Amino acid sequence: SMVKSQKVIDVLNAHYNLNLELGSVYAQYAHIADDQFSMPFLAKFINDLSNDKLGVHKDLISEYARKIEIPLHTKFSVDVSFKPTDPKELVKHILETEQKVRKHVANMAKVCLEEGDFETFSFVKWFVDDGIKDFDDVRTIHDFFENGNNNLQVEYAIRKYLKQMKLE
Amino acid sequence: SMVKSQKVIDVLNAHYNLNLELGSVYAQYAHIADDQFSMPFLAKFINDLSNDKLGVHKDLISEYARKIEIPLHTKFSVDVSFKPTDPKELVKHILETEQKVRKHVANMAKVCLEEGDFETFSFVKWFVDDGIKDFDDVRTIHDFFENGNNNLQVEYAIRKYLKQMKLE
Amino acid sequence: SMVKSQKVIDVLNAHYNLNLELGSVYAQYAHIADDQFSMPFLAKFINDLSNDKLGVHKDLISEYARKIEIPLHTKFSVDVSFKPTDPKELVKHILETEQKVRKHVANMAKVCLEEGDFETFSFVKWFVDDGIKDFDDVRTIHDFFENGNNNLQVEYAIRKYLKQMKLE
Amino acid sequence: SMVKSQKVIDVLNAHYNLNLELGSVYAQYAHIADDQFSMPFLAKFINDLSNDKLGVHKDLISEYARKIEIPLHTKFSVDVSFKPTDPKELVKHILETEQKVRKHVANMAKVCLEEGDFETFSFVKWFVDDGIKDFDDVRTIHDFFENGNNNLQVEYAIRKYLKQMKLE
Amino acid sequence: SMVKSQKVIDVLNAHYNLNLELGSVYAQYAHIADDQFSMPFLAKFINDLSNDKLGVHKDLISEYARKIEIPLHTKFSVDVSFKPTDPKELVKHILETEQKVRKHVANMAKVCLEEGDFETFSFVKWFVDDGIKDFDDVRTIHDFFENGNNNLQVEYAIRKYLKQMKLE
Amino acid sequence: SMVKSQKVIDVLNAHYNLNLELGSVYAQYAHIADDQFSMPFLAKFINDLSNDKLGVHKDLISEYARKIEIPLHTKFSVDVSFKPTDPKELVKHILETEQKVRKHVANMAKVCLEEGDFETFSFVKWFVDDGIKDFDDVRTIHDFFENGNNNLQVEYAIRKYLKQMKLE
Ligand SMILES: [Cl-]
Ligand SMILES: [Cl-]
Ligand SMILES: [Cl-]
Ligand SMILES: [Cl-]
Ligand SMILES: [Cl-]
Ligand SMILES: [Cl-]
Ligand SMILES: [Cl-]
Ligand SMILES: [Cl-]
Ligand SMILES: [Cl-]
Ligand SMILES: [Cl-]
Ligand SMILES: [Cl-]
Ligand SMILES: [Cl-]
Ligand SMILES: [Cl-]
Ligand SMILES: [Cl-]
Ligand SMILES: [Cl-]
Ligand SMILES: [Cl-]
Ligand SMILES: [Cl-]
Ligand SMILES: [Cl-]
Ligand SMILES: [Fe+3]
Ligand SMILES: [Fe+3]
Ligand SMILES: [Fe+3]
Ligand SMILES: [Fe+3]
Ligand SMILES: [Fe+3]
Ligand SMILES: [Fe+3]
Ligand SMILES: [Fe+3]
Ligand SMILES: [Fe+3]
Ligand SMILES: [Fe+3]
Ligand SMILES: [Fe+3]
Ligand SMILES: [Fe+3]
Ligand SMILES: [Fe+3]
Ligand SMILES: [Fe+3]
Ligand SMILES: [Fe+3]
Ligand SMILES: [Fe+3]
Ligand SMILES: [Fe+3]
Ligand SMILES: [Fe+3]
Ligand SMILES: [Fe+3]
Ligand SMILES: [Fe+3]
Ligand SMILES: [Fe+3]
Repeated sequence: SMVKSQKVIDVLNAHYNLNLELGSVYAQYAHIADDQFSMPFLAKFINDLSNDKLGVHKDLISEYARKIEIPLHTKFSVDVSFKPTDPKELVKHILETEQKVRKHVANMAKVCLEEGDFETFSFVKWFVDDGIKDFDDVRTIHDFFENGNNNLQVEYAIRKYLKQMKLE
Repeated sequence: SMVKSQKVIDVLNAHYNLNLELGSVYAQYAHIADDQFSMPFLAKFINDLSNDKLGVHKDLISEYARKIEIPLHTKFSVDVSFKPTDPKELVKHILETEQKVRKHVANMAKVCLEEGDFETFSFVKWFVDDGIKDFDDVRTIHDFFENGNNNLQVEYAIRKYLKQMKLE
Repeated sequence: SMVKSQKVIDVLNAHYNLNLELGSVYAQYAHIADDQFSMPFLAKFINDLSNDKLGVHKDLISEYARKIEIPLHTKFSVDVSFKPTDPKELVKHILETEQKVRKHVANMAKVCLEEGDFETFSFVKWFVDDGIKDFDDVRTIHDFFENGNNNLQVEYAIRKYLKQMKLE
Repeated sequence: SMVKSQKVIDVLNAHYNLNLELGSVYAQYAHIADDQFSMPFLAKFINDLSNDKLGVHKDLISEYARKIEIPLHTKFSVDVSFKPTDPKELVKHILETEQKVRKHVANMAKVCLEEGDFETFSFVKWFVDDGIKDFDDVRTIHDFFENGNNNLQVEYAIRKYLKQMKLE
Repeated sequence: SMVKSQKVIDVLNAHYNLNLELGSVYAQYAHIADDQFSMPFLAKFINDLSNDKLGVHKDLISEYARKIEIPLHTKFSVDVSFKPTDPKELVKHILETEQKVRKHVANMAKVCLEEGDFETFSFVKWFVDDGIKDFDDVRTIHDFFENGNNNLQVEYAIRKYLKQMKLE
Repeated sequence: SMVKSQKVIDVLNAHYNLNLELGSVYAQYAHIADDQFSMPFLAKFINDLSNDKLGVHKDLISEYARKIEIPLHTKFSVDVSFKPTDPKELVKHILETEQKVRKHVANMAKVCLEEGDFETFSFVKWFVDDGIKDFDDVRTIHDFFENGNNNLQVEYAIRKYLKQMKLE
């Protein structure tokens, strides 16, 4: 009677796999930030985003899938081809990816409401709120570049932003 | 003059991608352990293995690749199709996968010595030692099944093993 | 029966003297950094490199030479003639010198393996690992210059890097 | 595929048994030091060497043998016939025995490399490094005799050396 | 006038060598427990028995031999051929060996009284009391097998017994 | 107007290079003390003297040279050929070298006064006072040999002297 609809099963499966995929993609972006641009604090910020998708984000979804007793299957592929010309272009690309994440998460909420799945509608709220927060954090990093003159100044701003994020 | 050989670049790239791939695969195995077999402590053990491949293992390799200034590229695919009939079969499959990891790591050391790359030969020692340790941990879990009569007894043994591992 | 080969004796003697020589050379480079460029935090970084070659590096080698009972003799000369035009050129010159150190250390490992001297092969691992770490630290300082616009910004980045190194 | 070669199995078995054998032999040497020469601090030093061979050394090998799943069998015999005329001759005999241990350990490393057994090659490094350290400790005790005039002076030097060893 | 009889000298020499011999034998039994039966807590219990024979037991005897100024000589051989079919058979074999130890120790006390050697009669009391205690500990482990249904249950009981022994 | 005379520039340059030279020479003497004479506490004393010349002594001079804005250049050579027959001869040779250091430092003070360079005259006072203190410490070690009968007794006296020096 609490048997979940296939539409809900599909959006949860898609979003589980998206976090594994994007977590792996973002790990390569963090590598690029340090390897190509010599910006290790930008790399730390991107690696924190990667770690959240590869860890908490996917862990929460599979945990919840088990509670509501739906099938979950892992299938995705990664082939990171993006070649940014400069670090701001890398951050803008990540920003545009987080905008897609916000869209995916909104569609999850929409489908849950359509199906009257209030359990999953409530579960998805965490991703709605985290979607806008991650997007806003990335856009702050992006706007450092447009407020500065060189990568060392941006690195300084990122290092302090990271400390501030850890102080909740 | 410290320009690394393509053979070394290739084995490091392969092993970086293998850890991302296997980390994602093992996360689905941990899900199966809890979802299908209702063995959450077995799932915790497998999830710890997953977290190490998705975290420390790949992080160490990309970090080292940047120091020696080699190209690193992310490309892999995951499609978890394994359907174990019982939890011991799942653990045995993981054991056989860790045996392949030991082989891959041995081949890395072999190729480094062939190329006279003592920097990378020394780096790889961490994976040699961790390869045998992970394999041995998995085989201990496997031998719990052959020493017990039901999954609850095994769960008890795993929970205590995990505490013991955390006490280094 | 554990009488060491002349080839091993020679590479250890050469590397002992190289650290005394380079330690003295780097002390003059640190002086130049402060005296000519008014970059005292760059000078601190270079002086730390000097202190390690003049201290730990040479101390470890002579200590080990005594254990394996080989002759050790001190003979080297220093005449620091390098006149950098700017501080990045100074750091690049140090980077190229650390690249030579990596080559010398690799040759030590190669000769130990050729002679079946596993005692010294294991001893040399410390210098292999320290070679790549020192090189990477210097290259980080170098890349500060290419990420910044003036020496004060670089000084800021070096001061923070030094704090980070002291926090292991 | 990680099935270990008989040559590696043999050197590990030999070295396990050698540590049990030498540990028992050295316990009798420690007895001689106190019983015949009335040098209880020399006896403490020798008993510490005995305890390490009978304890940590053999424990590490059997532990590792189980991980790599090789056969291990115990067979050795002890018949301590050495009759030193004075305590320096006893210490020199131990020194010559530790020189044989260094040779045995080097042969283990050599055989591991020949077989491409990097797991065991890495395991053996602990014994390479401990071989030279034990040898050097014994030779320090030996050189006390050639720096002193009577056994009480040597006993004083040994007691302080032991304190120093315990302060790592 | 306190010159000890040859009969007492012989039983002390025999018991010194027996502890070295049995300590080495029991170390192989502990290996079997873990290697063949995958019972690491049974192995810990047996290794503790081994450590006591190789350590305290033999150390006490040689210490005492020196005080009473008797000759002590080390000669024994070990060739562990026992192949238990299951872990209870291994523990029963150890139990029967500790029964022989109790007999040997009783004979030591008997011979001391015959010779009027009250010094050694009092010394031997420690081994009389430890003989029955070790025997009783082993028999408790043995009776775990006959109270349980599988090795995991026994392992649980042994782990708790070991904690209890450490709480004196 | 505070432009320093060439005579002062020369004595400071000479004394900077002398400390690098002697620091390197004394490091080889410390090696000889341990390697040839098996006197590790004598080696510690000599190594402390070496460390002071290679560290504080040269660091103070280059620091001061930068403040008064004089040229400083590094050029020296080391070829340690001294072959002492016994450890007292080694210590006497060091004593005679510290006597030369006292002469060099006195000449520095003399030249500063001649030139009316009170800044450098005051700076040099630290080396005047340290010159006599180092000389006196070395002569105390030397007089241990003439108060003792063997190297172990001297080693004892040096170890206690070193503790006393560390208690200021
Ligand atoms: Cl850039
Ligand atoms: Cl852009
Ligand atoms: Cl820039
Ligand atoms: Cl099941
Ligand atoms: Cl199976
Ligand atoms: Cl079950
Ligand atoms: Cl400049
Ligand atoms: Cl440049
Ligand atoms: Cl500038
Ligand atoms: Cl004597
Ligand atoms: Cl001798
Ligand atoms: Cl004497
Ligand atoms: Cl069984
Ligand atoms: Cl039985
Ligand atoms: Cl069972
Ligand atoms: Cl001498
Ligand atoms: Cl003299
Ligand atoms: Cl002497
Ligand atoms: Fe659940
Ligand atoms: Fe997030
Ligand atoms: Fe977040
Ligand atoms: Fe890097
Ligand atoms: Fe290591
Ligand atoms: Fe791992
Ligand atoms: Fe691990
Ligand atoms: Fe030494
Ligand atoms: Fe270093
Ligand atoms: Fe370093
Ligand atoms: Fe094991
Ligand atoms: Fe040892
Ligand atoms: Fe040791
Ligand atoms: Fe005694
Ligand atoms: Fe009593
Ligand atoms: Fe006992
Ligand atoms: Fe006991
Ligand atoms: Fe200055
Ligand atoms: Fe001084
Ligand atoms: Fe001083």
